This record gives sequence, structure tokens and C-alpha cells, in this order.
Amino acid sequence: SMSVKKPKRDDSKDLALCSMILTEMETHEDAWPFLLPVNLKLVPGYKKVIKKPMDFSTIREKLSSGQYPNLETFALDVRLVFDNCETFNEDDSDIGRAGHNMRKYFEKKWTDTFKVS
Ligand SMILES: CCCOc1ccn2c(C(C)=O)cc(-c3ccccc3S(C)(=O)=O)c2c1
Repeated sequence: SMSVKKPKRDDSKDLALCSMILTEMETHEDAWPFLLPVNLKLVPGYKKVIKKPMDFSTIREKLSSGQYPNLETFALDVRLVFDNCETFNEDDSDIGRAGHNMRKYFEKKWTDTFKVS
């Protein structure tokens, strides 16, 4: 509260560390569905059904331009990518499998970098 400061984690490395996580995502073999925005012209359903589209390129642009206030906002956009993927794609599809794999991959790097670290 007023004039009573809580201790706070050192956030000075967060930008570099999120950038490094994103680079590892962008170069994973199973990242191919997520590199660009889902093509709204070519993909029926998508626009209407997926209210907040997100992809790795859009995350990268945001990260590079100071549009994430903090590391939690970045993780929310990453998770949004995989939550969209599950909403639109069957688990059994190649895209659907890719998403489950990428999510697992992300959440372990997240824990190892910030939470269990
Ligand atoms: C023309 C039918 C293609 O339908 C889809 C439906 C969904 N997706 C996704 C996701 C994440 O839901 C991703 C793609 C896709 C797949 C291969 C190459 C390019 C794309 S994309 C990101 O340009 O739409 C893609 C393509």
C-alpha cells in the first residue's frame, strides 16, 4: 500500500529472455503453422470464430516495438496462439498436433527460465 513497498523480482533481463524463448519457438520444426497470421482470405471460419488471432510474427513485432508491458503479457499472447489452434483444429490434425507440441515446448522453457529459476 501507500509508502509500503513490496519486494519485487528483478525484471531487467525479461526482454532478452522472452526474445530468446521466441527465437527458439520460431526455429522449432513444428512452428510452421504459427510463423504468420492465419490467412483470413483463404481460411473459412477463422475470422468469425477466432476473435483474437495471434501468431509468432505478430508477437515478434510487438516485442520489438515495446508493446508488452511485462513478461506476463508476452506469455498470454504465446498461449493465445495455442488456444486458438485448439479452438480451430482437430487434435488429430497435423496442425493440431503441432500446437500441442509447441505449447509443451513453450511452457517448459517458461518454467525453466522464470518460475523454476
Ligand atoms: C486453405 C486451407 C488452410 O487452412 C488452414 C487453417 C488453419 N491454419 C493454421 C492455424 C494455426 O490454424 C495455420 C495454417 C497454415 C498452415 C500452413 C501454412 C500456412 C498456414 S497460415 C498461418 O498461412 O494460414 C493454417 C491453414
